[PDB]
Amino acid sequence: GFYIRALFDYDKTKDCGFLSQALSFRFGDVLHVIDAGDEEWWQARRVHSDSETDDIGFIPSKRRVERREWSRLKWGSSSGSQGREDSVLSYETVTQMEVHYARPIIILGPTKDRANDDLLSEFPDKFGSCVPHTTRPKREYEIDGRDYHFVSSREKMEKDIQAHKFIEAGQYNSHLYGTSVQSVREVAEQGKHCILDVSANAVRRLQAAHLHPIAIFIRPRSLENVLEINKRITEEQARKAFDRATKLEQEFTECFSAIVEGDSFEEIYHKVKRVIEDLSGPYIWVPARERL
Repeated sequence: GFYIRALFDYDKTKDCGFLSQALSFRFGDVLHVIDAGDEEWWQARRVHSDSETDDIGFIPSKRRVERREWSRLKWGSSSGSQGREDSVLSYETVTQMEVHYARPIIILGPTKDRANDDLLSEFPDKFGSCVPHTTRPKREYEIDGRDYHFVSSREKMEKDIQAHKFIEAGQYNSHLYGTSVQSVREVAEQGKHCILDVSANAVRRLQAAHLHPIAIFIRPRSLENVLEINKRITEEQARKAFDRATKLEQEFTECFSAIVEGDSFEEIYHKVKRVIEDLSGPYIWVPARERL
């Protein structure tokens, strides 16, 4: 057969009370498909972190998932311009491969900064940050190659950016800053997980660089849940956080390695550590070339 990764949560029994041989699964689960000859239902079994064998069941095909989703909502204030392109996430084919580097880490969503700081502080021999580049002139107290890799020519960095040498870059106070593929690779090859403070946009570039990251989205269940996990912010900025999170999930779900939820930061932190443990390797699942 072959392997696919679920990009949505599925549980028919919980949803409508219908009992059947349909398998239930959650976002991120790797599924071993044994027979996908039928266009509507495929035979499969969930791949555990130990025992792949457990219960052969059936999962809805990509076709079936798409048909169901399109069947939902949609003149409603039509300006006459095209709307956002219809995109239905179902599954992604994947394959197992062995890696000899520590996977970089990208935590996203509310409290990601605290999670980053705590991992860096709690496990200094396992996690570290990479050295960023900047065109800003080096200050008296700064050290080239430690605080930043100071680039004398802004022209060169702009060229390097266009050449996609940075997984992420930007401008601040009229100067350029960026996290280079090479800086991340240096940390990764030394066997340390590189804690990255970048957007989900960086996942594709890291994948292209053969530095598959563990991208973890901390998903708030509601506005109130945000206040439960981050009780150091005003309810006003909590609204923003929740909306920013909703928009992040809408646009980058396919890039996430996992999604974690909790009633407290302590629960989230615990789950983050477990996800990293589960996906660190040596054997990991990456996108395959097979197409459904």
